[PDB]
Amino acid sequence: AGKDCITIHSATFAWSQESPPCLHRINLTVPQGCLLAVVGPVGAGKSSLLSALLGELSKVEGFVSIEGAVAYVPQEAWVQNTSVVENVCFGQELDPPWLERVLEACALQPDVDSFPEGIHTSIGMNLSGGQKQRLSLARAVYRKAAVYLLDDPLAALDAHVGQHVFNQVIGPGGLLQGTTRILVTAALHILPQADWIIVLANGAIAEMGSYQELLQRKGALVCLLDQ
Repeated sequence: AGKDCITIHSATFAWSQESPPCLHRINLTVPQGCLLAVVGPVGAGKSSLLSALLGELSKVEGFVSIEGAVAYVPQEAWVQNTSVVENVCFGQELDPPWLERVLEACALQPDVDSFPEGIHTSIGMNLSGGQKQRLSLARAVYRKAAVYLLDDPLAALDAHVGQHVFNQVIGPGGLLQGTTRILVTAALHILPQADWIIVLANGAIAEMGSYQELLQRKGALVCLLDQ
């Protein structure tokens, strides 16, 4: 097995110390460099799991350790009023070859070609929801982080663009192939591509295994697939 990257240790989280826990005694370590899929019904706490890893919740009990720099792509993206390149860079030092690669892998090169000033076009110009979401992911990919928390960033994108983005940045061999990716995803076509799958039920872990492990076993993942 691979290096321990993220360790979650007897960890219970809530929105405030006084609020009842929203995440119940998480006990899980994510190996380094793996694509882990977080899945479950709506309200199962998948979103809050990423927020807990960002330190945004009050930890009632337990310990959390993450190895390396952490990038985050929210579910609802939003861009600062700026040129395209300075949204992807976001204070990162500009690398024209690497920036082109990222905008490519995030399926943004047609669109920036379309713009009047290209990558220097201020937004400024109105952007679709898919464009903001891909620009958001590009910003995290550009950071060259070691851990990526992805809160279903490719949900609203249309299938081929969503395929384009997932294949090129998130999946096997993508731009983030050496990184540890925690991917919350309502979409279940990518699950054969993940190394590990985590299933959540009411803020707790119900199942964990590979795709066909959790398929042979007809339980929480298979119940969710037929839903």
